[PDB]
Amino acid sequence: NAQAEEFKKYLETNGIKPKQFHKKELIFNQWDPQEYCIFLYDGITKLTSISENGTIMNLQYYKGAFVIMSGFIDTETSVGYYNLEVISEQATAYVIKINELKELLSKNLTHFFYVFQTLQKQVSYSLAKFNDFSINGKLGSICGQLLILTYVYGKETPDGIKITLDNLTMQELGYSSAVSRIISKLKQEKVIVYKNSCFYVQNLDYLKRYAPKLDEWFYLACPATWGKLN
Amino acid sequence: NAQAEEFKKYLETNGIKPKQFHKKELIFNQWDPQEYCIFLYDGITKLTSISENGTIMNLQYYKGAFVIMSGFIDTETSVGYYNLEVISEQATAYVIKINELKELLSKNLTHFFYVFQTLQKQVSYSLAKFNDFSINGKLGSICGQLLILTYVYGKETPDGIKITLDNLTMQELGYSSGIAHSSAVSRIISKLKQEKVIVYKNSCFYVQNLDYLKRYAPKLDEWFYLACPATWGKLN
Ligand SMILES: C[NH+](C)c1c(Cc2cccc3ccccc23)cc(=O)n2c1SC[C@@H]2C(=O)O
Ligand SMILES: C[NH+](C)c1c(Cc2cccc3ccccc23)cc(=O)n2c1SC[C@H]2C(=O)O
Ligand SMILES: C[NH+](C)c1c(Cc2cccc3ccccc23)cc(=O)n2c1SC[C@H]2C(=O)O
Repeated sequence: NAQAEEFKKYLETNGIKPKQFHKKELIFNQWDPQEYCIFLYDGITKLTSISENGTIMNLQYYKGAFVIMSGFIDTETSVGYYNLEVISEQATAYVIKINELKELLSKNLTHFFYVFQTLQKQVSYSLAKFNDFSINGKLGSICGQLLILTYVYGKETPDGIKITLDNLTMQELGYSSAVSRIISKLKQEKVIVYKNSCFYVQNLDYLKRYAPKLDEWFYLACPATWGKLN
Repeated sequence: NAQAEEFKKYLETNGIKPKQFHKKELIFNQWDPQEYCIFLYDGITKLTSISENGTIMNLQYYKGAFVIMSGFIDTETSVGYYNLEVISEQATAYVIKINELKELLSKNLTHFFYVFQTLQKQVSYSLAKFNDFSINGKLGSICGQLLILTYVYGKETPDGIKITLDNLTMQELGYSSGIAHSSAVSRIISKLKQEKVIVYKNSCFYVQNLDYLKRYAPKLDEWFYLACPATWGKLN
């Protein structure tokens, strides 16, 4: 991603320095009264919300390079009480106070447009995800998530599509009752298979059949990556 | 909405005239190759997508003032295949081509931030709605939409909180006796009816207990307080 490297070098040249985070660590939390703009350069993270009773809830996965903002760019107040947890072994992120961003982007429109499109990709991602759930319920969601993992971390192999994620990260993503009924169909219809410490997805058309709008979304958002396995 | 007004005259100054749309008109369709930035200034609209079977899907409702963009501002490629239909009897929207938008935002960054914020509000809206659904399922979704409709179109009258919205508009949002409902949905609205949530009085819709809606949709209430605090403070 060229636009991300240009943004990376733009932050370093403006004083903001990278920071390393390890698994289970929170780049920001739902109680911090200071809102930030996170430029997750590398690593996989997880947006969570904790109910006042202690319930944990996952709300979105992010991978670098990408931007995650916990405050509004103008009012600088919270967009919502969330945490950003690192899910992978480690991750690199440029923490930026929400106030320092308005200047960093006011001095450069190319990077301003770059941050803008990250939001648009979330909006269009959400609409596609709400669509596939409206048609296939939880089946469309599960298939949707697998579909994206296959496009991003899948490599063509003579025996399926090798998901290049360590088994620990795969388990952190979800690998009850109706869920048991779903994953059984996936293991039955030759969708996903576990072979020699590696995950392989073979019936990709099954994932596309039940997550259609998400397949469209990834085609228009990451066309280069989409064409590799299509 | 101050930023909306400021953004309106700014568009008119640069030669962008308002355009009127009637109910059932499409501000744009999925097959239009031109990417747009719809600045809906007044009215109500829905974003729709067509499935393979041909079944239309309601994905999102919009009200002015608000922004809806069909192309990525950087690559200028489409974000998806959507239609934008009018729901109210009339609607005012400033249609702007993707290229002409970058020229406008590059001149004045104040409006860039306004549009930037509108997307942020939409991003956190979905996360909150999904959060309420994960906690309360369909019940959270129903109370969520009713909660927002109350904060936006609700006026605290002696007879409760009146939802200032035409009956035919409410009918287009799925609020009318005789609509095709699911068994589970039927039992939810039945309880909402019994416990006085939405009532049909003087042919107008009122909201008796606001606490019930707030209880089973807390994340949307949290969202609306952070996104639209001025409107949230009215009924609190
Ligand atoms: C909110 N949305 C992005 C969404 C959806 C779509 C969705 C489902 C049900 C109700 C919704 C209401 C509003 C907006 C989106 C909704 C599904 C999903 O599984 N996940 C998400 S976030 C992460 C989670 C997932 O991938 O499992
Ligand atoms: C933030 N969302 C919208 C997202 C995702 C989410 C996602 C879905 C399913 C599995 C994931 C695993 C790790 C990280 C994110 C995941 C993916 C994605 O590729 N992009 C995006 S934005 C564009 C694209 C990208 O990272 O380039
Ligand atoms: C675009 N969404 C996120 C939305 C909506 C949509 C909406 C939700 C629930 C019921 C509706 C009924 C009619 C039209 C739109 C609805 C409303 C809203 O006020 N805001 C937003 S963003 C913040 C706020 C606003 O316009 O100020």
